[PDB]
Amino acid sequence: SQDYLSDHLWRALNA
Repeated sequence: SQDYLSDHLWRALNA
């Protein structure tokens, strides 16, 4: 889930 976390987080901050 770390990959996911890194994923959705990046986008959640950018968008």
